[PDB]
Amino acid sequence: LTLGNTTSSVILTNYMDTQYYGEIGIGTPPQTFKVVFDTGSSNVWVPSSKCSRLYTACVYHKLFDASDSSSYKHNGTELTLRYSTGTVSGFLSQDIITVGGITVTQMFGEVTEMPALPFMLAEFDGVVGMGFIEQAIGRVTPIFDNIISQGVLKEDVFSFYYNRDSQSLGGQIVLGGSDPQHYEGNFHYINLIKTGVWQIQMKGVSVGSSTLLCEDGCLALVDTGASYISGSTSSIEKLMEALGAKKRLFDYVVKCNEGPTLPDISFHLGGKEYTLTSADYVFQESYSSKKLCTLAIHAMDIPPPTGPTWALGATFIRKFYTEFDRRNNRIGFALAR
Ligand SMILES: Cc1ccc(S(=O)(=O)N[C@H]2CNC[C@@H](C(=O)NCC(c3ccccc3)c3ccccc3)C2)cc1
Ligand SMILES: *[C@@H]1O[C@H](CO)[C@@H](O)[C@H](O)[C@H]1NC(C)=O
Repeated sequence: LTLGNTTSSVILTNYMDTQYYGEIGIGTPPQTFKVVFDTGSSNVWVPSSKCSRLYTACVYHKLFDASDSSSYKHNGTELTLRYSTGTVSGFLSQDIITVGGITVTQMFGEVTEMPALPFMLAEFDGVVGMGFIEQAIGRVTPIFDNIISQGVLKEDVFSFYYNRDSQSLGGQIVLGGSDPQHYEGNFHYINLIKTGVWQIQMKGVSVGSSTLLCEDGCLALVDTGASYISGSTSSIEKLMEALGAKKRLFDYVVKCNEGPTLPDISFHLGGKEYTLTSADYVFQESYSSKKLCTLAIHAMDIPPPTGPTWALGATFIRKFYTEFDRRNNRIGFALAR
């Protein structure tokens, strides 16, 4: 490993507190795409010009055209990428990628099959996987590994800041460090259970004062790509019963008026209790006894080897500025500013 003295930041756009995306440029001249920087995955992908316009999602997103890039290198290896909400398929291509002033030769997937659900709901075009090569489909080197190889970065770390929805900054990713302007106090690190996944041990989940869940220990995937905090269908049923929340098809709700009275939810990670108040987990659109308010906590049965696991997504990261440490295989949390 080579360490330089550079840090690079990417400004993120906050869409509705659920999608946080920045810009990247692919090719010569650059074709720009809005992308989600996802710690839960390791592949880079954008929609392809080769995507049939019978996929409505491709009609609604920016497409990569290799015929317009002078730096494009053909590959063609097929690939399928599975996510929680849906799936995408295409083929591999290589070209130059610009990410916050860093220029890297990157192998990425050109998506030719992108389902309307969920991709018609996405404000972003593609994805930039911030995970490890162990999770990469087709064993493609992830973009951070390629940026590490350049020996420009001050430290072998990257940081996430996700702001609350407002003409302010939507969020920020720092490559090579952290930004002290966005956190308070000190970072408290949790070592990874194993290299290859941004997953840590969780010692318990408490609703109110009582350690209601994850009593004998459980897993926590720190996922920048997930909008919500998620647990198993079982865990979430217990949690929701404790909150007085009723299950809908895609979410759990409470009557808007009962939102500010909901108890604090605590997550025991390392040597600290990471607490969320109802203001941190309820989408408080109104205060009406005649309306229903959604929660930023969802059931999600993540399959093995990764799952069963809880996922600490945007709901968590908004409260806690997150540092992902590749040199020491750990994750640091600090109160976000
Ligand atoms: C069935 C399944 C496969 C994989 C996972 S995982 O937890 O291992 N993978 C997560 C990686 N991070 C993104 C998660 C996700 O699907 N988030 C929804 C989101 C999105 C973000 C990045 C990449 C794909 C999907 C999203 C999609 C469309 C609109 C709004 C948000 C899945 C769980 C369950
Ligand atoms: C695609 O890229 C991988 C990268 O190592 C390489 O092994 C493979 O042979 C490439 N395929 C083609 C057809 O260029």
